[PDB]
Amino acid sequence: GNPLVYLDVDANGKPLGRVVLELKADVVPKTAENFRALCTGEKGFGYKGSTFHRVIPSFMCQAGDFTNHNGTGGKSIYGSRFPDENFTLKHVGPGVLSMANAGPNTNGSQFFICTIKTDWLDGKHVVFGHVIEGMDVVKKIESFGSKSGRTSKKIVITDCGQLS
Ligand SMILES: CCN1Cc2cc(CNC(=O)c3cnc4[n+](c3C)NC(=O)C4)ccc2NCCC1=O
Repeated sequence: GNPLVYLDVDANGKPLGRVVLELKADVVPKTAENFRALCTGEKGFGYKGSTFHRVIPSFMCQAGDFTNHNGTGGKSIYGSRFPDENFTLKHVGPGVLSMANAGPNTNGSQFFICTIKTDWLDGKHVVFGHVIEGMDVVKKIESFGSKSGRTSKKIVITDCGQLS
């Protein structure tokens, strides 16, 4: 079955709760496996302790830069970047989990959770999962963003891992 993973998120040092994500390994196994392993930390690096550094209300919440914490960094379990696996899953609505990138074939570790349908990203960002539980937490994160993406609270993934 497809992995279930979790992110436990704080804002300004107080817990918001847990976001549970299904990773669609049946569609995008390489992309799912990268995210899964970055949640468990089993390769010796990953999302634990990193931040949602770019959050835009009515768009998305972006995280995963565990090296530079600002959108310039992150790395995959395979190397610094890996190819776009496919574009089969679409940005259909709130709760979609998708890879951030800097152009074609530049997936690393940065990712975003959509808070609206973002159809213009179809064919450009690899969708690889969705929120199973914790959209309330996502809406809290979203509420601490701004048009510029700068967050108004420090949003930290304090813990993360694999549920199944
Ligand atoms: C740098 C190369 N590089 C890291 C890398 C960079 C981006 C691109 N960065 C962004 O898209 C991004 C991030 N954060 C913010 N913005 C943007 C546009 N705008 C904001 O206001 C905040 C996306 C993925 C990776 N990982 C793959 C590994 C890799 O080769």
